[PDB]
Amino acid sequence: YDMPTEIDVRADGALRIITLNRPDSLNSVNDDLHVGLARLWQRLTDDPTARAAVITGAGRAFSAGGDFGYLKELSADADLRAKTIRDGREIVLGMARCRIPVVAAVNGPAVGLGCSLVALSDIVYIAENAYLADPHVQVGLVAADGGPLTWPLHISLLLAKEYALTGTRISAQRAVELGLANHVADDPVAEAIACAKKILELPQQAVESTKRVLNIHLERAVLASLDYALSAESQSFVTEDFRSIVTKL
Amino acid sequence: YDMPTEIDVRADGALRIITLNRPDSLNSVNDDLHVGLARLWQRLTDDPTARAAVITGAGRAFSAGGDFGYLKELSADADLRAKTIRDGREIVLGMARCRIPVVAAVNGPAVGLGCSLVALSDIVYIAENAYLADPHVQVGLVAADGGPLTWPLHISLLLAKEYALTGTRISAQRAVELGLANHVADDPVAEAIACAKKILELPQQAVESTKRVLNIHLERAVLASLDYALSAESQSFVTEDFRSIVTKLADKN
Amino acid sequence: VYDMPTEIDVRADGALRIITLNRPDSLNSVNDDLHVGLARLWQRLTDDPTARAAVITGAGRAFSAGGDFGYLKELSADADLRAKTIRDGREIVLGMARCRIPVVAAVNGPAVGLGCSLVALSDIVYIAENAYLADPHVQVGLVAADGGPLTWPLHISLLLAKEYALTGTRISAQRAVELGLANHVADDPVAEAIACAKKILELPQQAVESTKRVLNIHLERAVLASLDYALSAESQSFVTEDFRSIVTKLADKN
Amino acid sequence: VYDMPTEIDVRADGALRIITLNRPDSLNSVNDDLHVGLARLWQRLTDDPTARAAVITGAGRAFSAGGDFGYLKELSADADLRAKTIRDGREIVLGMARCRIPVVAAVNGPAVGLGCSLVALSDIVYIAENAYLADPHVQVGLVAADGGPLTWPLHISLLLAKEYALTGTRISAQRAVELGLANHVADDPVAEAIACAKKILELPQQAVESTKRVLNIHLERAVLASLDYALSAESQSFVTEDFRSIVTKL
Amino acid sequence: VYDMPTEIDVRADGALRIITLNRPDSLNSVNDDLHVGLARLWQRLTDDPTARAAVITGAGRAFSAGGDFGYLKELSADADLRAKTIRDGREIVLGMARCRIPVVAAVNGPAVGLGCSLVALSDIVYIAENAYLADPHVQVGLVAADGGPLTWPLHISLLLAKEYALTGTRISAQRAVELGLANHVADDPVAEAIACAKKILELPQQAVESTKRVLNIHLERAVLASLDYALSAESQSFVTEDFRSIVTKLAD
Amino acid sequence: YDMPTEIDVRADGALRIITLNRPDSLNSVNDDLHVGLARLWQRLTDDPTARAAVITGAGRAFSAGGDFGYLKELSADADLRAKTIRDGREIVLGMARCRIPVVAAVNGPAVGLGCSLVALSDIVYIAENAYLADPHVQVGLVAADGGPLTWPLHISLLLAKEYALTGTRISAQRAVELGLANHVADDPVAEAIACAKKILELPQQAVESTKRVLNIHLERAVLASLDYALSAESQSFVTEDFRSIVTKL
Ligand SMILES: [Ca+2]
Ligand SMILES: [Ca+2]
Ligand SMILES: [Ca+2]
Ligand SMILES: [Ca+2]
Ligand SMILES: [Ca+2]
Ligand SMILES: [Ca+2]
Ligand SMILES: [Ca+2]
Ligand SMILES: [Ca+2]
Ligand SMILES: [Cl-]
Ligand SMILES: [Cl-]
Repeated sequence: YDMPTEIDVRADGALRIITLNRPDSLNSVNDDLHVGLARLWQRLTDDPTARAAVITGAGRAFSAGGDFGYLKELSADADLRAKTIRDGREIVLGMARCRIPVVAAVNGPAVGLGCSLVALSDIVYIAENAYLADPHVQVGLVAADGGPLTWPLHISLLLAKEYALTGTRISAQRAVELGLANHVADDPVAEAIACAKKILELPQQAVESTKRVLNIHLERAVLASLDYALSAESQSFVTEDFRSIVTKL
Repeated sequence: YDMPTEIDVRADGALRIITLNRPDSLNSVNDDLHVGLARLWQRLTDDPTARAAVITGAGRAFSAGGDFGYLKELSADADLRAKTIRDGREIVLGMARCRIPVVAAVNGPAVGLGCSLVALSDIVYIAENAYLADPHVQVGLVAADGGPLTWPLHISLLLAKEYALTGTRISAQRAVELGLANHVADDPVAEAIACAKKILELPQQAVESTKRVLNIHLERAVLASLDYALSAESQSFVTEDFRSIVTKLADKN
Repeated sequence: VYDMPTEIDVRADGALRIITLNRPDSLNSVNDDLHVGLARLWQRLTDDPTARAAVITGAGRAFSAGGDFGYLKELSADADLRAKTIRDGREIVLGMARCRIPVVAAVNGPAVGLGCSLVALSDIVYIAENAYLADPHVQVGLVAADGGPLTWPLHISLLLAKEYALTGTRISAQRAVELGLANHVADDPVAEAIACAKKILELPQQAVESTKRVLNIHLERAVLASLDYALSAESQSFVTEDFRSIVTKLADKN
Repeated sequence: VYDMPTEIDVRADGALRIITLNRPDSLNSVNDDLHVGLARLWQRLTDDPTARAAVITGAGRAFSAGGDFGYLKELSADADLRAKTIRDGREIVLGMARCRIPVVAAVNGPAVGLGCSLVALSDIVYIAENAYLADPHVQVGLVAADGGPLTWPLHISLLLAKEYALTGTRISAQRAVELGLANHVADDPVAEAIACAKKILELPQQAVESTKRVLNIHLERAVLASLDYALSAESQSFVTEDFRSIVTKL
Repeated sequence: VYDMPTEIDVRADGALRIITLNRPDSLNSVNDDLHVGLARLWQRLTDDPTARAAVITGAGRAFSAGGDFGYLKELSADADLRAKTIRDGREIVLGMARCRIPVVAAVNGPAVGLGCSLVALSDIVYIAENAYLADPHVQVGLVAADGGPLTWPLHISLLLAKEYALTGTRISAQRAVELGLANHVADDPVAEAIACAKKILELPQQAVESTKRVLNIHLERAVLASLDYALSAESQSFVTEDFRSIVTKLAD
Repeated sequence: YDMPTEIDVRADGALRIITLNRPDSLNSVNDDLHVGLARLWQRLTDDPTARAAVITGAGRAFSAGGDFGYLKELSADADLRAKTIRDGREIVLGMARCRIPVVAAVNGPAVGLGCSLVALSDIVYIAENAYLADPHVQVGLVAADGGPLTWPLHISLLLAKEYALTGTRISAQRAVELGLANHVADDPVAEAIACAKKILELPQQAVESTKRVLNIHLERAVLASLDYALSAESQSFVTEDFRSIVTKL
C-alpha cells in the first residue's frame, strides 16, 4: 500500500492486518504515521483482493495519542498544520466511506487519535486492562480527530460531553457496557482475526451494502460538524494555552 | 381493513389487535402477509374509531422471517421484486408516520422483518425466552426491511453494525438492557393490551402529537438511507450468492 | 447583573455562575417570570466574558415541579400570553443549545416537565439519591414540547423515550445514571456539580468552548427538526377541552 | 376508477392516466370529497403496475380556484374535520412527493391555493397563455401550508417565494416560465402535456422512475423539514377570529 | 431607541419600525458599536408585541459600505474583540433568521459586505436604480462569513454564488432582480418598502408570522450547516498576514 | 499526477490545466479516462503547489459522454460494473471536496458525465455553439453521474426534472440564462485561464475557505441521494432495456 515504517499492513488471503508500528514510543502519532492513515483507507477500498481489515497496535499500546515532538512542530509550522488538517479530514472520511469491514483489536491504551480510530471501526475487541480516553481538551486542543465527533452515535450525549470535556478513562468493561466496544477479549488480536475471517465467508454484496446502510448515519453526523471541528483545532494549535502545555511535556 | 387471512385484526373498542397469522409457518412472510402489512398502517391512521394498537404473532413465534418459497420466487420474478420493494417501503414509511401508538407483544422469535416491526413500534413487551434477530446478511441479503436501518435510533451504532453483520440472536433480557425492548413479560400480549389500554384513557391530541414529535427523528433516519437500502436488497435478490443460499433453503424435497 | 427576576437567583463565584430556580414554596414551579428569565439567561451568559461555566439547581426540596397551575390555566385562556410563551419556549431550548459555557446540573430533588428538559439540555448532570426525572405533559393533556422528549433521543433509546414520554413514568437517580439521562448520583449534587464546574474552569478556554460546540451541533440539528412543530402542537393543546378540563381541576385551590 | 369520488375523474389510455379535477361549476374549488380523493390517489397510482404516467388538469375554465368557502367555514367550526383535513393534506404532499409515476400538469386556467400546490408538486408543467398561479392563504388569514410556498423554494429564489406567499401575487403564464414555476406556455396545455407524457412512456421505465426519485429526494427533504409545523400552524388559522371573520363574508 | 447606539436609528410608525444605519459620513460602514446594535436588535424586535413589521435602510448615499477600516485593523490585533465580533456575527445571522416580524429592505445605495448580507437575510428587497450589491470579503483577505454567500444559495444558482463570492463583482439593481437577490427595482425604494410593509401590517398577524417561519426553516437549515465553520474561518482570516497587510494599507 | 494518457494535466505556476484527451472519439468516456478522473481530485487537493484548475476537452467537444464499447462491457461484466461505481462516486465526492477552485471551459458538447463535471465546477465558461445534455434516461440509465443530481442547486427542480427525463439539449445562452453556466465566451479556454489566473492572485485562505462554505451545500445534496443514485444506475446496467439499446449502438 506504499505505507511508511510506522504502519505495517500484512496480507492473509482477503484479510489485511494493520499494525500501528512505533512500539518503543507506544504508537504515538507522528507526521509519517498520520499521512499513512490518511492514504490507507481509499487504497483498501480500491483493492478488490482486500475484503476485510483488522487494526491493532504493536507492543503495549494501541496508540497513546500525539507525539510530543510532532505536536510542538504543529504549533510553529503553518504549512505542517495545514497538511495535518487535510489528512485528519481524510482519516475520518476515509474510514467513514471505507468499503470493507474494519475490526479493531485494542491491545492497549487507545488515546486521542487512537480512540477515534476505534470509534470509526465496525467491531471492537478490547483487552481487560486497556482503556479508551481522549485527552485533547486537557492538553489545550479541540477534540476534532474523530472520537467525541463520533461518540454520540455510540453513547448518550451527556456521556460523550463529560468524557470529551474531562478526559475520563473508559475501561474495557465500561466501554463494552457503553457500546464503545463490542467484547472484552483476553487475546483481542486473535479474537479480531477470527471475527474478520468469519465475516469473510459471508456474501460480499450483502456485507458491503449493509455497512454502507449503517455508515450513512455516521457520515451525516461527520459532514455536520467536521469542518468546524478541524478549523477550531487548527486555531487551538496556535494558542498560548496549547504552546505552553506542549512545551513542558 | 380488508386484510388477508394472514393478518388478523380484532377491534376492542378503540383498540386494534394485530395478529400475524400463519402460525404453522412461524408466521413467516409470504406475499399476502407482506402486502397486508404495507396497507395496514395507513388504514389505521384513517380510521378515527382506532386510537391504539397491539401487534403480536399467532402460535409460538412473532415471525420467523421470509418464507423460503417467497424468497426464491423473488430471485426469479422482476415484477414481484419491484412490488416487494414498493411494499417494503410502505411498511417502514407507514409505521413511521402511523397516527396511533403501536405496542408490540413479542411472543417468541422476531426474525428479519419481524424484528424490523419491533424496531418501528412505540413500546415493546417481550417474552422471557423470545429473541430478536436479523439474519439477512447470513442468507445473502442486504438488511433493508427496517431493523438495522433503524437500530441506531435505539442502540450504539457499533452494536448495530455487529448484530446486522453476524445475525446474533438478541435475548429478551439483552434487548431490554439495550433499549431494543421495554419490558420482559410472563404474558407479553396481556401486558401490551393493558399498556395500550392505559394510553387510551389519556388525552388523544397529546398522545398523537407527541408520537409525531419523536418519530420525526425516525423519519429523518429512514429518509437518509431507505432508498439506497431498498435498491441494494433489490440487487441482493439477483446475486449468485443469494440464489445458491436460497435454492438450498427452499429445497424441501 | 443579568436582569433576572426573583424567581431566578444567579450568583457569581469568580468565573462560575450558580443558577438557582427560586420559588421554593411552589417547589420551583414554572410561572411566567421564571419562564421569561430562563428564555433570556443563556444569551446573557454567552455575552458575559467574565462568565466561563455555570451550575443550575433548585432552591428547597425540588429541582422544579414543572408548570404552575395558575399559569397553565391562564395559558388556556390568553392567546397573546400563549404566543409569547411559545416564543420564549424556543429561546430556552435554542439558548441552551447555543450557550458558550458548560452548564452542569445539580438535580437536588424532582425535575419534572420543563425541569427535566433543562436537565436534558445541560452538559454534565449530577443527581441526588432520592431525586427523579419525569415528564407528565401527556397525562395532563399537553404535548411534551418543552425540550425533554424533544432531546431524550440523543441520550437514550427512542423506544424508551417514547415510553417515558407517553406514560410519564418516574426515572429514579439510579435509573437515570444507568440510562445516560444523568452522569452521576451524588449524596450532595450541588457540591459535586460546583467542583466539576470549577475543575473545568481550570482547563484551556478555547478547547472547552469549541468542544461543547462540536458536540451540541448534533443537539441543534435534532432540535431544529421538530421544535417548531412541537411548540405549535403544544399551543394547540392549551386550548383543548381535555386540557381546559384537567387544568381547571388542578388550578382549583379554593 | 381507483374508487375516486365524482369530484375527481381518472381516465386510462394505455399506461397513461388522465386526472381531471371535476367541479367546473365551482371552478374546481376544493371541498372535502375532492380533498380526500387527492389524498388517496397517488399511492393507488404508485401501486398500479399498469399505470406508468399521469397528466393532471381541471375541468372547464379553472385548474382549481382553491378553497371552497363552504368547506372552509365548516372547517372553522368542527375540530374533527380539521384533524382529518390536516391528515389528508399531509398525504397529498407526501403522496405526490413519493409517487412512482411521472405527473405532468396541464394548467388550463387559474391554479389557486391548493391547485397551485399541485402544480409545484408535479414533475413537468404546461400552462395556458391566460392562466396564472397565486397563493391567497395569508390574505384570507391562513398559513400557506398545503404544498405551494412550502415547495416554491425548490423552484425559485426564497426572496420571491416569501413575497408571493405573503402578498398573494398572481404569477402569469410567461412569468411562471421565466421563474421556473412552469416549463412551457402552451396553447393547448392539456394536449401538449398528453404528448409529453406519451413521450416519457416510450422511455425505459426503470431509468425514468429512478431518475424521478433521485430529484425528488431533494423535494422530500425540504418537506420533511417544514410540513408538520406548517400543517399545525394552518390548523390554528382555521380557528382564529381573523379567519372566521374573513370566511364568513366570502 | 431599543437601546441602540447612535449608529442605528429606530423610528416607530404605529406597528412599524424603520431601522436606519446611521453613519452617513462613513457611508454607514460597520464599526463595533453598529455591529453590537445589529446583534441585539432582532431579539428585541421579536420581543416587542407592539412591533409587527420593519423596514431597513441606510442614511445618506449608501445602505452600507461594509466594514470600517479602522475597525478591521483592531480586529487584526485584539483577540478579545475578535471572539466578541464572532459571537455577535452569529447573532445578527441567527437573529435575522429567527426574527418574528417581516423585514423589508430598502437598498438606497451600495450594500457591500455585511450590508449585502442584511439584504440576503431580509424577506422582501427593494433596491434603487443606481444601487448595487457586492461582497469583496475575499479581495480583502477575509472569508465571506457574515451571511451573504452563506445565504446566497437560497436565492440564486450555486455557480453564480461562487462567481460573485470569489470575484467580489458588483451586482447592479437590474441584475439583482433578474437573479433573485432583490424583489423590485424602485425609483424611491424607502417609499416602496414602507408601503409594502404597511400592506403587510393590514394582513392577519398569525398568518404572516407563521408563513415567515415556514419558509425560513430552509434558511435556518442552510445556516446551521455552515455558519460555525464559516465564522471560525473568518476568525482565522483576521490573524493572517494577507489580511493584516491589506487592511493596514487601507487604513493609512 | 500518474494520470493516464486520456487525461492531460499541464502546470503553469500554481495553475493546473485539465484537458480531457480522446479527441478522435469526442473525449467520450472509457474505463481509463474514468479511473483517471476518479483519482485526480484528491491529488490536486494534496499538491500544495496547485492552487487552481481549469478543465476542458481536446478537439471539438468537451465530452460526448459514455464510450459505447465501454458501456456494452459494463452490461456484461460484474466486477467492471462494481469498480466503475466506486470510481463514479470518487469523481463526485472528489470534485465536491476539492480544495482548489475549478473553472470549466466548455469548448463544445458536454454530454452525460461531461455536464456532470461542468455542474461540479465552480465557475463555467461556455462557447457560443456548445450545449449541455444528459441523455442517460433515453439510453436506459438512471442519471447518476452527478448531473441531474447537482442541477437543483443551480436551477429550478422543475427544469432539472424536464432536462433529466427528456435529455433536452441546453444551449449555451439558455445555460447562462438559468445559471448552469457563468458566461458565453468567444474562446472559453482563454477566458477560463484568465479567470483562474485572476483568482490565484487573491488571498488563498479566503479563497479556499469560501469555496468550502459554499460546497457544503453541494455535499449535503450529494450525500442525500448519491448512494441510491449509483445503486440504481448499477441495476440499469443489467436491464434488457439498456442491453438492447447499448448493443444496437
Ligand atoms: Ca487532534
Ligand atoms: Ca394467502
Ligand atoms: Ca393471495
Ligand atoms: Ca428483507
Ligand atoms: Ca410544556
Ligand atoms: Ca390551505
Ligand atoms: Ca466579515
Ligand atoms: Ca452514468
Ligand atoms: Cl480469505
Ligand atoms: Cl439534514
